[PDB]
Amino acid sequence: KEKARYFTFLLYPESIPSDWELKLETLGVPMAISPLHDKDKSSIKGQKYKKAHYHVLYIAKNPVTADSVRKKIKLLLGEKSLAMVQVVLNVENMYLYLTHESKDAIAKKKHVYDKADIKLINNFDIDRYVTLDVEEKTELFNVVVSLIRAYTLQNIFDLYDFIDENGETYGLTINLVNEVIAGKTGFMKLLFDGAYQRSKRG
Amino acid sequence: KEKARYFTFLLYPESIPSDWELKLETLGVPMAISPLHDKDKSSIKGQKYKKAHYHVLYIAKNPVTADSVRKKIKLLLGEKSLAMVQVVLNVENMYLYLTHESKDAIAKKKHVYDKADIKLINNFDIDRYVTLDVEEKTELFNVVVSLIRAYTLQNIFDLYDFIDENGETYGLTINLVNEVIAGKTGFMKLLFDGAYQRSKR
Amino acid sequence: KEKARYFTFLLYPESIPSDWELKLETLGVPMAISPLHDKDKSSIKGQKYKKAHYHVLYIAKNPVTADSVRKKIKLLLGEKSLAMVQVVLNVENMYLYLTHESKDAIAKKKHVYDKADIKLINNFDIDRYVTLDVEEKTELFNVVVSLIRAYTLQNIFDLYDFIDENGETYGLTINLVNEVIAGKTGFMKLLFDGAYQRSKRG
Amino acid sequence: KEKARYFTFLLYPESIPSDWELKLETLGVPMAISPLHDKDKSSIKGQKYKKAHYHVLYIAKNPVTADSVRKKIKLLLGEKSLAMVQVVLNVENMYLYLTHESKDAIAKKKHVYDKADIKLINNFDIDRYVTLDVEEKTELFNVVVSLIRAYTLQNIFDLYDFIDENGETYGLTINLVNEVIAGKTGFMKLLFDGAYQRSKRG
Amino acid sequence: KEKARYFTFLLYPESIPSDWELKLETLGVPMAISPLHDKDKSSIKGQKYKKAHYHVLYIAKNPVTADSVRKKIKLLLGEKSLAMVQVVLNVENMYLYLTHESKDAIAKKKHVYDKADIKLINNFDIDRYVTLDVEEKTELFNVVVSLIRAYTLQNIFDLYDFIDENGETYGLTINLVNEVIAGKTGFMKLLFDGAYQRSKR
Amino acid sequence: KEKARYFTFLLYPESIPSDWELKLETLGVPMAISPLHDKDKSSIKGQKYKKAHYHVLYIAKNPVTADSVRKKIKLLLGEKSLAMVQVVLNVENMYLYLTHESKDAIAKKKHVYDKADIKLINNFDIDRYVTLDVEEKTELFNVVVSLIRAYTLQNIFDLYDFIDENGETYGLTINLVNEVIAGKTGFMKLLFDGAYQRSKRG
Ligand SMILES: [Cl-]
Ligand SMILES: [Cl-]
Ligand SMILES: [Cl-]
Ligand SMILES: [Cl-]
Ligand SMILES: [Cl-]
Ligand SMILES: [Cl-]
Ligand SMILES: [Mg+2]
Ligand SMILES: [Mg+2]
Ligand SMILES: [Mn+2]
Ligand SMILES: [Mn+2]
Ligand SMILES: [Mn+2]
Ligand SMILES: [Mn+2]
Ligand SMILES: [Mn+2]
Ligand SMILES: [Mn+2]
Repeated sequence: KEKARYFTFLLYPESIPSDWELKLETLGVPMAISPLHDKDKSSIKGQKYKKAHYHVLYIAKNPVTADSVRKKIKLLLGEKSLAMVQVVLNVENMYLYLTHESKDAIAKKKHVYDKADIKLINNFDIDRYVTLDVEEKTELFNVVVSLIRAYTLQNIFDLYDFIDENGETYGLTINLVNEVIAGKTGFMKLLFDGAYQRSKRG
Repeated sequence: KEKARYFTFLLYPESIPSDWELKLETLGVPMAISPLHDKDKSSIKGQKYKKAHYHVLYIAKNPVTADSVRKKIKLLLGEKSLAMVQVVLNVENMYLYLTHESKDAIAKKKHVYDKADIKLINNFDIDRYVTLDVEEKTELFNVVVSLIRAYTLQNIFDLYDFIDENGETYGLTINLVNEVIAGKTGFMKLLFDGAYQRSKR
Repeated sequence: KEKARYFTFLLYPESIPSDWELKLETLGVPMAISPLHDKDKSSIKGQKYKKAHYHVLYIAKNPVTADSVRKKIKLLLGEKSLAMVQVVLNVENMYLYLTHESKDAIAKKKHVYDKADIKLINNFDIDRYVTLDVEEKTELFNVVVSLIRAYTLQNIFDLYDFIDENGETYGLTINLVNEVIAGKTGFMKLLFDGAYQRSKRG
Repeated sequence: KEKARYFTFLLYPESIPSDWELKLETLGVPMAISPLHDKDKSSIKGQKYKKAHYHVLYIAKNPVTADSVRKKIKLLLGEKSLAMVQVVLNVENMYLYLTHESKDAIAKKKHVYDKADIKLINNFDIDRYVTLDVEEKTELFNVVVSLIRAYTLQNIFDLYDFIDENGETYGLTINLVNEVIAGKTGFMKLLFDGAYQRSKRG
Repeated sequence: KEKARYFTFLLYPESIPSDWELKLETLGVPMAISPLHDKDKSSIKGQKYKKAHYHVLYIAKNPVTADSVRKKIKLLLGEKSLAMVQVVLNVENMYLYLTHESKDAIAKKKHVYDKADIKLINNFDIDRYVTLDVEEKTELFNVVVSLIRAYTLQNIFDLYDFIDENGETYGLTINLVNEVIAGKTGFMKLLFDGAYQRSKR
Repeated sequence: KEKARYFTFLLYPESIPSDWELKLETLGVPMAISPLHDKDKSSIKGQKYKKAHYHVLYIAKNPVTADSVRKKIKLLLGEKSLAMVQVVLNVENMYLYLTHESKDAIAKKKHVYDKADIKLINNFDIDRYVTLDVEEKTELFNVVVSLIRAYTLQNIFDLYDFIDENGETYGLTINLVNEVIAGKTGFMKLLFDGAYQRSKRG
């Protein structure tokens, strides 16, 4: 009865309608689908590859429960397309996993698939699910502060422009600055005020 | 044993009272009804269109079974007014399907109807069934930021005007902008300040 | 555990002290007591008229746990004084539902009682509790935004004046505007700023 | 194991040190003590008044549990000065009760004692424990809004001054305005802005 | 079976090592120690003062029994260094009692000692044990409001200066003002605005 | 139910897969694993050396329930993989306590292990988690206030410069100031305003 937003499960071509992809789209939910996993080293006796399958990365809008997600997929594709739906405890790791390009896949030397074969439904983008921890945010925010003093950046445009240029040096991007300074605009306003009247003293 | 909030079914003019619209209101649930579907291409040979039908989007007050809604409207409109009572997994998708403007219907290249011929029963509003996730909100917020920098938008009126013109290009509307910037006005005030004094330089 | 402000439960005359109506008042909470329910057309059909009971509409000062309400009144009016407490999704309904004048009690046609026999403890006043849902609040807020743009309203006085005149056209009132813009003053300030400098451009 | 801030209990002169009052003071906690209840109509056979007693209104700093409050008083005054400590479910009603001047006391016609005999420890003031409900606050806030428009009050001093004069007409005081506009200063700033530029248009 | 956080006991110079202060630090708990009490009036006839003693305010890391602390400091300072080990119900009261400046000690008109002769072990700070309740905070906030109106205080520096002078009259200090106005700066900004434009009229 | 970010629990080699160190990494959470605890001088004195075990210092991204951590790792490393999970009051301690170099393990003299054998998963870095308590934060904030008054510091740049010079005298650093004034920018703005207009008065 746990409730989460990130889920994963398998679909096999053998028990899904041909237009399954367009159907999954009608759910309005964002999804990542693996290249076809058709070259997975099996370890059954005398079997080279596993039964071919897709991995689906599925992110619900609000915390729901695995079972709810399962009945939804069953109703959509047929009661015979789904048995189990794990909750994903690490979206990044599991996104990489789709192409077996994650740390645990790399170490197990699993077959690597093609990024270009991944299917993105409903504007899914992994970039939106990897988000800073609290300490990274603190860390980056302090970097932002030293940038603003170091360069007497008078306002957010000036900061933005500076990031456009020198961003990589400091590990920063436009979107990352936005995530970093969220909830801290009061503090930002102190900084730009400071920068503003400093520049006026020169 | 399966309960749900959102449902859908077909209604046939040929076998419903002529004041059905009104009757469905006695029900006390929101509903969207398609324009009359009288131009759905027929596969049956020698016949251009299917028998005219309405599609009904039905929104129960609390999770109920499909059968309950079957009876509710047989008892309302008569035993032979009801085909294809299904549960609905994405209200917005189905609502757009009433005029064949969902991705899937466009996909199957079905015939487009007039969104104006839709009927809303019991103050049904589609916008009340659709909402952004956190990620979409962050996404759209970043778009709004780039718009503001790209065009040196000095204040929310200028942003609004810009949306009025170019909104569709960027996936934005007035009400969506309002939903996107809620809770972030401090940040907005940082952007307009910057735009303002940039324009002055 | 669910918390809330609006509650309801039943009281059985045969096991509440005879001065109960004054013990309850002792809580400082506003409540609404129903006329005495002596004509509940037997739900089992055991003996025509269902037992002598009351309906209480109870309004916690702060948000609290149902269970806490029981206790509070079990420790107040005796051990088997009250039955099962509900939270209340819709104040207005569970209210009219007190004389069986809710749209469900007439739809289910139930003995219609009298408003007179209603008891209003601690200034309880049904109107005070009629509130906007989240969606209505969003809806009205967007209306307010379009008004402000449409008429270049420069500040809250100008908005207020406009509502005084054309308020009904748009479903608005002074007090409703106040309820709608609560918690959104920052956004309001964005709008008036915009209106202000727009009017200055011509 | 409930946790609350408001408690009450009895002390009888016969089992408390003479300087009990100064001792209760050493607890740092605010307290209201009843005039001596020595004329309480008993209903034991052949007994005119009850054993004389004090009522103590006791408000802890943070939610604690009855038992904790009891052991504290026991350790302070002796294990023989306290048996039970009810949690107070209505401070106002119970404050009045000290002099039997509450609605439930008045109706039971209990002996009325002298306000002047009440003992206030550690700056106890009932005024600080009676606070507005949510709807009263809303109500008063809307009144404040109409005052500000009606009189084009340009800032909080002007509002304050107006309250000094006409406050009673509208049910307002300085401290009450403060309680009403708490958490709403953003809204206040909209109003005064409005008032300010309105006065400039005349 | 009774556990507590705050304790107190007597220590006697005559029967403690001469580096006791240091030893009590090996304990790893905050502590306040009174100045030497060597002027406590004696009721015993022919003797002016009681045998010099220190009062120790002891603050356990977690709720412990009185006996535990008895042993802890017998084992530390020797079996005969320990009288009057009590639990403490109001840390601030006891801390003020170390110099006989609590209400009760003033009440019993006891002898006042020098607050400067107090010793703090393990960075013990009394201000960390004292805090305002919600009601006191509201009270003091209203006082701060009246001060601001009464004196047309235009900004927080002016308020601060005023507190420096007249603070005690109103029960206020710099750090207390800071505790009182936390979370209410928006309101403060309303007051200074008003003061500002009042002074201009 | 208690929520938190810092946690710790033990792992028994004999019932965790042999690639556990890489299953854990799979969680994206930073943790710190102790050198292998093979020398816990038998607490019962049953058989000199206590069973072979590990100590894990685990750092949830968001605040969560202990129980959820178990599950997470029971579903991760097997059913009897881990023992009893503690929340952690002091990060720094339960850390050093990993090689028994906490001030309590030496005070209780316990087998001192080696830092080398420590395992730092997902960039876990003890320093990043050393935080200010509420009291220290209040304390430092008041210091910052007196600095601002004492030197009429007009804005955050001036404060920052002052800290660059005299910071150590007062126990302050750029990053510490940032941590101290977080959530208090409104108050900061009061102070700089005051400093600003003071400097203008002479
Ligand atoms: Cl933000
Ligand atoms: Cl907002
Ligand atoms: Cl508000
Ligand atoms: Cl406030
Ligand atoms: Cl603050
Ligand atoms: Cl901040
Ligand atoms: Mg919506
Ligand atoms: Mg304190
Ligand atoms: Mn696979
Ligand atoms: Mn159709
Ligand atoms: Mn009834
Ligand atoms: Mn009495
Ligand atoms: Mn003494
Ligand atoms: Mn160990």
